[PDB]
Amino acid sequence: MITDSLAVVLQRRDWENPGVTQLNRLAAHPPFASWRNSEEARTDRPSQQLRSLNGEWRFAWFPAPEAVPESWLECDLPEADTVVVPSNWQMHGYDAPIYTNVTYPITVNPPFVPTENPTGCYSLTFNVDESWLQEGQTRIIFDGVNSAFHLWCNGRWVGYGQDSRLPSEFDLSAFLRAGENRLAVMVLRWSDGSYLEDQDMWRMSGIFRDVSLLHKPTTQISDFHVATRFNDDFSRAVLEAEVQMCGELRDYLRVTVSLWQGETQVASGTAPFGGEIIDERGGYADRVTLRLNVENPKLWSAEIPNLYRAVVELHTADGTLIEAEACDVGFRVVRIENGLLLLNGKPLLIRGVNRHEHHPLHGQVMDEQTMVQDILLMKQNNFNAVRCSHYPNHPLWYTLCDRYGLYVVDEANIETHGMVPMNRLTDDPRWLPAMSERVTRMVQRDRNHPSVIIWSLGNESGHGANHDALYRWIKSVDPSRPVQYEGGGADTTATDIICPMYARVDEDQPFPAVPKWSIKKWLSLPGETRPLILCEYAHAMGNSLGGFAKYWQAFRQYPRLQGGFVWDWVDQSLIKYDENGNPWSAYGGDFGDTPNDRQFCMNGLVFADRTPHPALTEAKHQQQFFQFRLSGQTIEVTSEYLFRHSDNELLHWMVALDGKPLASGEVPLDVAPQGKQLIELPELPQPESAGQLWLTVRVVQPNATAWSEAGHISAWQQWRLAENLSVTLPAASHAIPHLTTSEMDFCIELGNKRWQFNRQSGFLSQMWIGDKKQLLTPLRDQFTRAPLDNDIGVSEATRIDPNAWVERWKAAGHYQAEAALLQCTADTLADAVLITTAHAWQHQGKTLFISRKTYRIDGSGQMAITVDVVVASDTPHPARIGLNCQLAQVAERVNWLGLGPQENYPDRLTAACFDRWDLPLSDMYTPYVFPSENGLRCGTRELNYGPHQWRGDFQFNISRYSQQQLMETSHRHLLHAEEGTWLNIDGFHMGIGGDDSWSPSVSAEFQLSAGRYHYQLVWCQ
Amino acid sequence: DEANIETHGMVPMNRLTDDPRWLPAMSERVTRMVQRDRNHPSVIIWSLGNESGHGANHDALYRWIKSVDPSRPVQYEGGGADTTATDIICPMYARVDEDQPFPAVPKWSIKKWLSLPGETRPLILCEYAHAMGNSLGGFAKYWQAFRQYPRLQGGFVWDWVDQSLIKYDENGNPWSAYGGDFGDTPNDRQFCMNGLVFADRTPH
Amino acid sequence: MITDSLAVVLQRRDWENPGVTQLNRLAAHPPFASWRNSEEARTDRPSQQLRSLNGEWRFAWFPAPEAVPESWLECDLPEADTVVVPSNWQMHGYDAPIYTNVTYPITVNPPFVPTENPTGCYSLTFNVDESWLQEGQTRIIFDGVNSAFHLWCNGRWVGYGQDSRLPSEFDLSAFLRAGENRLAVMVLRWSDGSYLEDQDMWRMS
Ligand SMILES: OC[C@H]1O[C@@H](SCCc2ccccc2)[C@H](O)[C@@H](O)[C@H]1O
Ligand SMILES: OC[C@H]1O[C@@H](SCCc2ccccc2)[C@H](O)[C@@H](O)[C@H]1O
Ligand SMILES: [Mg+2]
Ligand SMILES: [Mg+2]
Ligand SMILES: [Mg+2]
Ligand SMILES: [Mg+2]
Ligand code: NA
Ligand code: NA
Ligand code: NA
Ligand code: NA
Repeated sequence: MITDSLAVVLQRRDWENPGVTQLNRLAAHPPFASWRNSEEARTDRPSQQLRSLNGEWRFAWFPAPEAVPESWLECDLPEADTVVVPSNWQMHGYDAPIYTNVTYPITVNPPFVPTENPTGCYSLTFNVDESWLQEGQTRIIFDGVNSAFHLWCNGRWVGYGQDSRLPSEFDLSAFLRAGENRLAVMVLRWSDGSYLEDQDMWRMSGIFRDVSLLHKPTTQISDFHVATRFNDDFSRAVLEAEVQMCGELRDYLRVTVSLWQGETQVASGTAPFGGEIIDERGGYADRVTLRLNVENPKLWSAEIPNLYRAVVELHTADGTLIEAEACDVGFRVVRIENGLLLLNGKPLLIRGVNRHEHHPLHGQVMDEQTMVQDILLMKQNNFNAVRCSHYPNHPLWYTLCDRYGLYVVDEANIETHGMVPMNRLTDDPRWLPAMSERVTRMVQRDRNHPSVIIWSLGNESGHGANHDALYRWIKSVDPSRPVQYEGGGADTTATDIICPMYARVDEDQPFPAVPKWSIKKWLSLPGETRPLILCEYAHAMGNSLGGFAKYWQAFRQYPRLQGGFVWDWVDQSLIKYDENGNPWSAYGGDFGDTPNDRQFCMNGLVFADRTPHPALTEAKHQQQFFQFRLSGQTIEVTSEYLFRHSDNELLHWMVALDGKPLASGEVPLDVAPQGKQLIELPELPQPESAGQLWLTVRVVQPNATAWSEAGHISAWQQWRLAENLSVTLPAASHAIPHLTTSEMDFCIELGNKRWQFNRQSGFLSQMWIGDKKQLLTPLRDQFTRAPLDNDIGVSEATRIDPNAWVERWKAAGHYQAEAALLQCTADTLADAVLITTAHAWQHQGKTLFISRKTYRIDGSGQMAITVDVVVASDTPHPARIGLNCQLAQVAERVNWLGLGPQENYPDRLTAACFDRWDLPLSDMYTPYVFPSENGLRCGTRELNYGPHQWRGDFQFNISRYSQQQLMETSHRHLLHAEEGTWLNIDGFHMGIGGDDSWSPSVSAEFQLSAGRYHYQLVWCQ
Repeated sequence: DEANIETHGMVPMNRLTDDPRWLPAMSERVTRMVQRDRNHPSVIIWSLGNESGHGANHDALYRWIKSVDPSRPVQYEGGGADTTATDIICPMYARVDEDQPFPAVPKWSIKKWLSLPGETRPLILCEYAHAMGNSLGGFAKYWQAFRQYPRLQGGFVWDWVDQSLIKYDENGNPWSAYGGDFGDTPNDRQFCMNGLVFADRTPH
Repeated sequence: MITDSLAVVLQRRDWENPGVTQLNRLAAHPPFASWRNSEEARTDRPSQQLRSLNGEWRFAWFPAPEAVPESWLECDLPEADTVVVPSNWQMHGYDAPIYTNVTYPITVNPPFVPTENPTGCYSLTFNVDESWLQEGQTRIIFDGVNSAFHLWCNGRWVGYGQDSRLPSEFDLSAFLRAGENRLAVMVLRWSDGSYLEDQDMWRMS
């Protein structure tokens, strides 16, 4: 067999030819199991005709396709290892995974790939029983192979495939023999299809989804479509089922479509083959259309995922079953009328998130347990929609979104971000066959899923004529779903929905030829009528989602702003091992990949092991389905559910005075969809004790659901009630602190306590309790923070981005400005000691900051610090204005009265509640993989740590890591706990931003721009 | 200018053109025509082909042409001459006053067709007045209607020249042959000769 | 050259695969003449860089692609006649032209064509001056070939084409040698493209 050899098969070079995307590959279709029993098809029991080939395969790695020896087609190589399939081979140490965002990981010369094309040679030896070979068709299904592959069965060449994210099927019935069979798969890392697969993710390769064998009869169901059509009030539905057969037509062949609600049968129909006349030549003799009438169907939504079970039986006229197929059916209609995306007649508000298929140990191989873990965490955090970014997912994902209830945007595997210009391939008709396959085979696979409500043409591919053609193709074959597409400025003719990426709420971004308007402006542009759903917004890179409440204020206010998809769900960090076998989270660059985009792979709301970032609580609160308004004693509760009554909800309210509770109660919620309920509170307590009174309400789900435990909190809100200002005089103690002045220091002693102020630096250098020194570093002003990912942007040491906040802070010298003592005085009062200092921060003769402090140690041992800071108006605005010190104490728990429990920032504090919080010190540090400023708690009135107590109204963070160490360390596993405890206490702190992470995104009301700042602290014990 | 797509023989007529596995083959035939001929001023209308039913591949290729070349209308007859893949209602052999109510692809009369509810496009007959032999009776009825109605903008007579071939009998005398005269079987006999002129371009 | 042989090129059977409509064919474009003088381009005088290959070619008819001998790729067959190109071979008495309106002239089984697929083997021997080979690109333009064809230049496989009514262009600059060149074109009567070419006319090739 010369034509089966590697020298002949590889000479054509099908992976460098966009005109050849497949050879001998079967047609795309919904997932089949080929049940030969209709009751087994109804109850979804596993079919004996669908056989999984997952498990241990033989694997050999090669640097090029030409390096594979000819003997591999007949027998296993001696150097072949045994790997588990599905896997990526970069996760088993054969070459390195590459992380790159925009730049292609190969030389851009389409359609050519490098000759150094890493090649994975898979082989499997397996037995086929002889009953499969006597009759029928046996196909092999590769659910996903990255990137391209040739297939051999028993040394004979079967076919070729591309499009890594959709299933490739090949007929093997002329290739298999009885008994022992060998199956050789040669997987290439790069192909012509890699130019269409430039998604921002780790570039891996291999057989990364399931491999299976399917045995079908000779006359078989080749395709089936379900479509639901409704009347005006959704009380009568028509399930239109279109079944296609292949094989030889017989007049005794029948098709029965039965519809089941659990165990009871709702509708049924039967028909012989032969469609209606559609043109001059007749109709389809090999197709049927069955129309089933359903009276009062239970409608599918993400709130209530009502599913039916449709069973399609191919059988003869006397009644013997040939084949059964089945799919879950949800009755739902998605349409855009009058500029609004409607589901079942109601306007959606998309609480969405982008989700890559990522596992930190297995790369891009997804199992069911991680998918179920993601869906539960999404619904417990008030998400109702997922965008498949940016490729079709594993087929089980759509089934689980049908079952639990999530809207799905299904997206074609087309991204050519790296091209210059971005539409170089998508405006070329020579690439229209390759692009069409990626769209048409997605729609043919996934059109029956009720959770898929929107088709997407891909991501970031410019706007070419191939998008307009593929837009119109989908609208022809599937009118039941809108089509969206972002590229070319988000409002082209190839989209039903304006879908911008990272457009801001109020700020325009006038880029040439693709401007990102503000989303409020974008709706009102002349001639613009479509709804706006952000396909990516609120870039969650590290310590981010500042200003997330501004989006959700705008989403609720404007009807045609129907929400969006947060970028993104999970960090794409991988696991490496250092030297002791200790795992650590790796990002781009850590595998020797070059060039790479470093930490832009980690943008998740959860870590790669699915533990939450603190920004997930902010997303949960802003996306909550109950809105609250307080007016006196009355709470109105507005439901934002569209379809369900609040039948698993009770409102729990509490009133507390500076953290200690005074009154509480529980009210059951009975609120209609989009309705209101007035909750009259009782006569709330009116304590004459000083302090702010706080009302907190919570919506608790008493019963467990499919996706939540009992007692799940789904919504909350807090308000300030009446305040009593403290007019009580301090207790006049009779002791007096004693001031001692040397030429080195001022020394103030009172009882066992002692304070020392260095007269050359001007700072409080040491404090004593008895004979224990309390400080390791003096109490100094701090105007900087360890920069966030939003502060850094796309700036690195080679390419400075001069607009980024960290580059403006470095160029202004904020990180290296030195304090210069201007004056220092110490005075004894009638009841206190008064220390007054003044410092200037200068960089190259330019005074950046001036801080004037006042230390007042009274007879009670309290030290009242008042700080007045002047900031030069021409320097960039400082990241913080506050104090830091390194305490000598390492206590185990941190106690504070303020906003919490989780870390919060001035533009990310709406989810935090004011209460008395008590956490261990390890919970006060957020372990971001790229270390930065973290752990801040805002709105704090009291902080307790060890013997110390601080009072005022301040922001703090408290950790074992200095801001200097967090700035200079690239990974969190390289952080070492310092001696003692670093405390930062800020009067004022800049917002964190997070509209995007590559331009300055901190809005002007969260910048420290006032020029003069004042704050007060009381240090005591 | 008309793309080289006709699948008249298929049952049903859109069996290939509603199949996305044939969309790469159909797109090449359309996109390479437009890339060759878009600079000619005499080309005023693109045509997606002839007699291929109406599938989703026509709608995609319609929208492709409107994107790359907005300067020319696109017409397409298949699927009943008034589908979403045509800018112009272009029926084949629709009569002036008589309806032909075929199931799912009716040929209305051209006066009725313009006035159907929601219909706004112009009507240009892509084939009319079939000139097979001694024919073109009632040709004046079309041209009375073309001049009377503004949205009836004429049409294309089928067709210009007879497709007869030359054979030689026994003395070397040439004679005009039609379908069947070469041993071809099955064939459609004299339906190849529909011209207004003979094959040597002398007039009927 | 095993991969240039007829046993390897024809084993793929590109004419029964609607996913393969061309191999190594250049992009479509408006008609070019490549004038090296702008006044000659303005007055539409004939370009010396556009060379017609019309004229007398060698032709051999075969009932099937499998019946073509391997020696045809290197030298002319002894039974080869001399035909004028452009022509249809049914007008020269090699098989019959078929007239059919609606019914396909083959069995309707897409994308498969009959194994009795009449095959016309064209060949041309021609001289290229060395100035074309020193610099630049030399392409061959087939303005129309009914129905599908494989192309060889000097025994090396160049490419494949379908769509009988539009031009097929192939880069030959890595295939031509100085002096005498041979160009072998194997034209098939039926292909997968014939299912898209069911116009009411004489079916020729
Ligand atoms: O999937 C869409 C993507 O868009 C790009 S914008 C390009 C800005 C950029 C370029 C190069 C390196 C880093 C950022 C974002 O960086 C990604 O995080 C993701 O949102
Ligand atoms: O190019 C479009 C063609 O349409 C067909 S209709 C089909 C009627 C028919 C069928 C079979 C044999 C004869 C006539 C005409 O016969 C042709 O002359 C030409 O107008
Ligand atoms: Mg290819
Ligand atoms: Mg991208
Ligand atoms: Mg082909
Ligand atoms: Mg016809
Ligand atoms: Na809204
Ligand atoms: Na990213
Ligand atoms: Na008129
Ligand atoms: Na005719």
